Amino acid sequence: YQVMKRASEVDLSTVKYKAETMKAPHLTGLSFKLFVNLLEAPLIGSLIVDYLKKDNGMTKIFRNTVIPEEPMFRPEFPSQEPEHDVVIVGEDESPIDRLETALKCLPQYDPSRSLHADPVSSFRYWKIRDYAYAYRSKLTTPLQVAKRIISIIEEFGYDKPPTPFLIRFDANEVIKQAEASTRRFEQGNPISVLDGIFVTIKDDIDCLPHPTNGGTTWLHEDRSVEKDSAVVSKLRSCGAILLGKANMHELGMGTTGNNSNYGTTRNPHDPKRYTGGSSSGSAAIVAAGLCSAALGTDGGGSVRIPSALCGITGLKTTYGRTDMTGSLCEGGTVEIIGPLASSLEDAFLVYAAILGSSSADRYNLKPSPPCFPKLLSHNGSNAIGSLRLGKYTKWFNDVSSSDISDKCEDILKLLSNNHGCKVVEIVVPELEEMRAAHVISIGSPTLSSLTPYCEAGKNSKLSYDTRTSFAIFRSFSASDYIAAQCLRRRLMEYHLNIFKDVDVIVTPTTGMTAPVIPPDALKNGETNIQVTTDLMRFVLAANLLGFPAISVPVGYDKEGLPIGLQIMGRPWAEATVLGLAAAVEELAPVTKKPAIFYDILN
Amino acid sequence: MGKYQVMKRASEVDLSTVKYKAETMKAPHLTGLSFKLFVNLLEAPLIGSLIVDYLKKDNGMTKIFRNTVIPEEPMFRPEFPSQEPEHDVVIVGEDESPIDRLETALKCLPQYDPSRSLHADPVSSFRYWKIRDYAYAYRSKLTTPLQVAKRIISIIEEFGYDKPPTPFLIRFDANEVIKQAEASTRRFEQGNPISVLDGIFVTIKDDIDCLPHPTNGGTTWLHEDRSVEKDSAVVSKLRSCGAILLGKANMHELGMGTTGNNSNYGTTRNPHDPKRYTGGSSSGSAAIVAAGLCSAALGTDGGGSVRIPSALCGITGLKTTYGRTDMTGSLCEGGTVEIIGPLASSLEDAFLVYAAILGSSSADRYNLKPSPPCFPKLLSHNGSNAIGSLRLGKYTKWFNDVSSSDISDKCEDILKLLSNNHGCKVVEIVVPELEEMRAAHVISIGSPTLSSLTPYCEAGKNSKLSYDTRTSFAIFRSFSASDYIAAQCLRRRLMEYHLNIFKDVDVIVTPTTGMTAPVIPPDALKNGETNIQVTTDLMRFVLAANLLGFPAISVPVGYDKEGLPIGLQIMGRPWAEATVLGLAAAVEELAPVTKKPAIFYDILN
Ligand SMILES: *[P@](=O)(CCCCCCCC/C=C\C/C=C\C/C=C\CC)OC
Ligand SMILES: *[P@](=O)(CCCCCCCC/C=C\C/C=C\C/C=C\CC)OC
Repeated sequence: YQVMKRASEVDLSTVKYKAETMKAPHLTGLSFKLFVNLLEAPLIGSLIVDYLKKDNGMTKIFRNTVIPEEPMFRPEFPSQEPEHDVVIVGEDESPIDRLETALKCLPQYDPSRSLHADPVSSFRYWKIRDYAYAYRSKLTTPLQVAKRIISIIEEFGYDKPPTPFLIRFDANEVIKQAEASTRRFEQGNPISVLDGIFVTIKDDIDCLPHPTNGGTTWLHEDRSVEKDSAVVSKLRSCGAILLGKANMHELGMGTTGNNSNYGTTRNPHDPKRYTGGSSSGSAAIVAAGLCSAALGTDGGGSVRIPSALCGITGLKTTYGRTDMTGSLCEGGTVEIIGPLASSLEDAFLVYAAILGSSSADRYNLKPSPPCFPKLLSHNGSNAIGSLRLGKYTKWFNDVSSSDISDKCEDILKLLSNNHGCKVVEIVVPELEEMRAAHVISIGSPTLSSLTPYCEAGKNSKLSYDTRTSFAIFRSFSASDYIAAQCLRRRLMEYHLNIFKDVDVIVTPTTGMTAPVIPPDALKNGETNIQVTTDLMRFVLAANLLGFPAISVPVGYDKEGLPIGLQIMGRPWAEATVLGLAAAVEELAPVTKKPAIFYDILN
Repeated sequence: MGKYQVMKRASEVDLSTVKYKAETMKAPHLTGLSFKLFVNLLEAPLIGSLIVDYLKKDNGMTKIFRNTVIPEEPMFRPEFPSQEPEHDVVIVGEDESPIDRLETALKCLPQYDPSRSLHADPVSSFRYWKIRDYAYAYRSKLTTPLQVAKRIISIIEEFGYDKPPTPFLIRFDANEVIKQAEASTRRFEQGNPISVLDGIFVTIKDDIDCLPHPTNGGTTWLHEDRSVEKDSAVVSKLRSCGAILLGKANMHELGMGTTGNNSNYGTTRNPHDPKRYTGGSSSGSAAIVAAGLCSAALGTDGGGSVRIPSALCGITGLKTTYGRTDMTGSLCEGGTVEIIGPLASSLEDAFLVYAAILGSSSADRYNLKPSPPCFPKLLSHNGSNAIGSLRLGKYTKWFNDVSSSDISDKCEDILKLLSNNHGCKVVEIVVPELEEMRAAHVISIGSPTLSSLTPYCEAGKNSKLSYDTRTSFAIFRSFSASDYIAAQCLRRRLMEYHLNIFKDVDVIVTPTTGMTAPVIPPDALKNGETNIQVTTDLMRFVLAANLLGFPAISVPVGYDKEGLPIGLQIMGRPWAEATVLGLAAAVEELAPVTKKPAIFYDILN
């Protein structure tokens, strides 16, 4: 009849790894169009959605299970222990000041990796300090860099269909910012290290003068941008150059990057393969090397998923660490603003510039003061060696590719021998509940935000991929949301008891490499909940609970596709995750040059 | 303007622009057989949804939840900032035992007068027996708790107050009451009473766990699936003070009503007028106290279920701050509007029961971080005390929107009496977005209740509920997940409005209900009734304290034409129960309860 639960009294040796993959049809082209109309149809529409929910065990969890826990609507963290060997910085200091403290945590820059080098060395991306050193040594100017970037955008059509990196780009505004930045390097007063650095903002974050469409073709008609967002205003005050708005999966409803209105962004490592969603353009423009870093959102993996598939670094901050004022996902309970950079050094600098909780979340979440990891230290490995790396073996190997489970396993052995890390076995109970509780916790705010727009007639202007998801989200009742928040408390009490034994939780970022794009889906989208969910089977933990996580390249598989490793640490412990990730890049640096790559500084 | 989509703004509205939007609730009044078919239509597949969506479209709820962009981030649970410490109050630790707080609260009370219990002039007025009157008679050996228990049990059996059609209690065991009274009587003979509440009779609502009686919540099957095994937090504290748990009170089924109509156990009748309703959902708790059987009772208040019956029956009900009292061991735990509040015959009794049951849960202590409990110095501690230096907020349009000219003036008489006898300032205020508060409340209370019992109803137990509950559940299943998000966005708007009001005033005074005791239609006694118009009209003042968490209280302030009780509500700042209790104490001084109800039982003789 009904199933009974009790959270804080389960035996961890009793929890069995339940691996239920998602079951949904794979429709493209015309059959997708008719399927969307059947879902939006009156009577038959509700039957198809209730069938999909009961087939995937969601009705059994929300409606046929009594949960004794009280709802935890927003992530609630206890007072954490202070992390060891870190530099505390003020949370309300100017981003120009935090960039200087961060410059002290980085190892000393050596000029032998930019100007003069042996022409028989390996491949590496350009660090932010490589541009900063060249701007200050009068080797190049941000104006000449902007011209070379704009030259590539227009030569290859990366600002127009079918394969764009940016969906809102203005060359005249890029030159306007690079001129004022160049004249500050000539007068001898650069603002900070980020002065002259090109960054790309995702289309769901406000950034003047471009409007915020969120991947749609009509959001600027009902939601006009007034001022810069909290993260862009901080970046702009450091002298950064906003390149433009990035292509994304429509409204973040997808983990592939399919956009049937502007085009599907292609993976720089293989143009016939997806980039990963939803920050598709942000990840591709950084992997291609056009810009140094990019800002994106992550309410279900939209920062780490496209970072692992494209071979870059994506930082997912703690819930509330970065101010979300001025974006489409503000007010949610899983989303944050995270950077996507080519190397760890670049992502750390951007994190130092954009961090800072909002005035509201400061009084509700009570965050700890920000910390910068001392990435360089001649003393013994004080913190790196004394870390316990939690690992769920049955969850670690459940991947659709034997290459990514062993290439991550090689890094763990490399971490234990070259530093002394203890790999502790853990168990993550109720993994199917965390997926069901997450999908409703991400969709309900998104559907509510656009509900007055859809009922006014703008629902037909959405892609078939979004309308299919919104049809499922309308099935979630208010009682279903309450039960999901009660599940969020259970998953919280489990992970808190895990973080008392281990410091981080290492897992592969995705369960597969860069997937192939079916040629029929390029005409109007596709519904593939099986593959969309399969990409989130490792990142839903940090979103639903708010823990900070990161994605780092750890090598490549058989066909040369990037492999991503995830490191999720304690709340507010970005410095712990950043420092550990810095050692992972030291053991397995990015070496393969992607197919679509552009060298700027030359 | 309302053309395509509506657009809002919160912390930038002009309070001089806000105009009062009055009563709007429209719904059918169906009883008997027409009620049964209407329920079958609502539970019918296709036509059931169209009727609900019509009622949501007709009452303007769909335009609020679906056709209005709200520029606020959702506030799921009541968030309060740091409050200014209330003046002239006694601070007591939140960790002390309930017996220790009782001795501290006894110091705050004025000196007891034995000339009001044993020896008095036989030509005086009417007055309820206070808790200290029982404690005096027990300790002076004028009577024992065993003799008092035999007197109460004699009345319950003689008038069938534990049986249909008009019961006060739905779970009553006479053998258990004597068992608790025997142990209480010995402690007075041995000379070691536990506290002042030792020997006092209190009644627990049926949705609160209280051994050995099971918890049904007004239903007839909830004990089959939810069995109680230990006392609740509020009951275990009262039992540690020597209180006598009289039994589980009658209530509206699962708190889904504000009238007290229960077609499974009967409808409890108002002691002032048996042909009239008691007010819900704590119908039995308020009737057994107003009748003089027990000194106090425990009930819930998620939408006025403590204040509404207290005003209709002529007693005092204390709605504490959200999180102030532990709700562990009840059917409403984990909510966002409900609390456990006492219902007593006098302010002195409610203040003592509040001191014994208070105490935030270990989870709510960390998330809400409440200030330490404070007890008001009820005696004349200063002379021209802080009572006069209080600003009373009043919304004149909202104050007078009542379906009876008597309750609007009898409450206005108390305000003039407070200003002349103490010096209170009556500041005019405005409460913006009153219709949004009603919409955001009903979904915030209905969704967790429906989610609590969803596995039981889908297991076939949905047919065993009354038609009144199934009517509400048919509406509650219509609230989508996106509708709940927008409702919490409205909770933040009403919060920023009321917080800016508390920057100017200390409390907000309004009438408790917009009408006196309504008459029970003789057809509703068959299988309940659906009357959302009256069910909502009784909550038009008490929803602000539930959706936002502010403490409120309902105090009798006189009677109307036909001799029915009138209630006045005082809602204060968060965690400021002492401010609300102190001002309410002065109100009972200026207008005490003088009319004896029809059904009344003197216990001490
Ligand atoms: P990111 O953080 C991308 C994260 C993915 C969010 C979108 C997922 C929605 C899935 C679509 C439909 C629902 C899937 C399963 C529901 C249950 C049964 C239906 C098959 O973006 C910001
Ligand atoms: P208390 O704190 C009593 C509070 C009232 C709870 C039950 C009220 C439910 C109302 C019934 C139906 C819904 C009313 C309006 C919805 C909108 C349109 C429907 C016509 O109990 C603990």
